[PDB]
Amino acid sequence: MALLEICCYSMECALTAQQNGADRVELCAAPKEGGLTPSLGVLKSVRQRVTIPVHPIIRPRGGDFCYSDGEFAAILEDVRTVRELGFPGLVTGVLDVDGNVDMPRMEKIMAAAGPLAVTFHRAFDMCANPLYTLNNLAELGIARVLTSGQKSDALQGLSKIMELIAHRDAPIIMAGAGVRAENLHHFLDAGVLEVHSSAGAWQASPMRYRNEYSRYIVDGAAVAEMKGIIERHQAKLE
Amino acid sequence: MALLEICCYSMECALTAQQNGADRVELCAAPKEGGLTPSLGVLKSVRQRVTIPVHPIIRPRGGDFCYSDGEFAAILEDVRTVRELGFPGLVTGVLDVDGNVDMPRMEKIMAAAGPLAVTFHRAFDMCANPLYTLNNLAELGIARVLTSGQKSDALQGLSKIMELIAHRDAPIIMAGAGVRAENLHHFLDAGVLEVHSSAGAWQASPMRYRYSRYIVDGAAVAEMKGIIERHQAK
Ligand SMILES: [Ca+2]
Repeated sequence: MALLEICCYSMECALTAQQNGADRVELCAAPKEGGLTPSLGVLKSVRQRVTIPVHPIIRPRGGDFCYSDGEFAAILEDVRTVRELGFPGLVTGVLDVDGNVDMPRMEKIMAAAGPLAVTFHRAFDMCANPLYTLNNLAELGIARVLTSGQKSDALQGLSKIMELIAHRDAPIIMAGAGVRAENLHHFLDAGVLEVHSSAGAWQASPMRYRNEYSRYIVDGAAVAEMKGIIERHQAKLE
Repeated sequence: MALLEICCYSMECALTAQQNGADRVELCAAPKEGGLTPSLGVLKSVRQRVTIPVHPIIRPRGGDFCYSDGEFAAILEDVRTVRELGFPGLVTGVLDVDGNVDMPRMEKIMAAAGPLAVTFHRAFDMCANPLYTLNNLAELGIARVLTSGQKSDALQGLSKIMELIAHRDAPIIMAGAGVRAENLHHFLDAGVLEVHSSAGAWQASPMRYRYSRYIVDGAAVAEMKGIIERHQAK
């Protein structure tokens, strides 16, 4: 049975994902930035309203993952905060200017994260030396890695993704980027244990007066369909 | 005595702004989203390192200001958080579908805000009736409003801003959108009490293996404070 993780940009979307079969949620803010740390209000809101596992992303800004000491100070505090709020895991990633995992920094994040299941995000796809990196993530105690096989979308990086899976058992490899109902079977047939999807859609602004404004939300039906595909596939596997 | 407020997307940028003359900082995250609520980590960081007044923006997402019940619940908790952390003010705004200030929900925010000085942001430039909105803001107890005179840039809307300033003594009118060292004197001559500027630029990523970051320009901040100082010192 493959694990279905849905990226949500609001508490309502995470709830919709939960009610539609999602096994886990990656909680983010700012879709146009690729996902940034949610405000404390959103975090607390989700802890009070969402029951399935929620992993908040810890990312102060978009762009690269070579944070300054100031941004890093905030990141450590956010990690401690997410742990204290009771989340079972979190998502983050830090690299040096050459694309190598910043080990000293990641170790400090792991220490602050405590028992939390940490996901090293797509910073992995911007890094050099995939295997060497996986070995080091395993050394840090990273639970899983969100990756597209270092390609524009996970389907293109499918052969690489399979390589990662066959290289080490840990961290768990989670396919992400462009993963949708139409191509889910590719990942399942390849033996991917966890898949990440935005199950995104655009809802028009209800704004009647003006002078973009569409909201990026989770399509509940899309989530259910993907979970359906996952259940049948695991079933077809006898 | 014109007040210079700088929009900063990081603690370090806020510090740079402070070291260069900024009288106040609007703290935001997500420059590409037009500015969203900063995380607790960033907020705590600024409280321990920045001394001039800082007003964090409270905005869960980009786009319109007609938030869902779920988003609004988060907004109230963030107002409560910013207040509890001791910031002297905050920036936010909620509108109904017809371009009117959402009074029932804005009232709940004011209640949660307590003594904090609340700035109604550019949601104001999306309102159908500016003078009536100013009235509504004063009714709410709003301290100041960030506006471009309802134009694409504040200079273009300057004549409108001058009209707003004389209308009433409701919230303070703070000119924003396109304000920079180059055109600052226009707003000062117009009689604007407070001005807002991001005074920044997108910085290239230092990555040597394969990419931008929005940072404040401390020189620009310093130049603007100079213009302000010289203005009422001429
Ligand atoms: Ca390698």
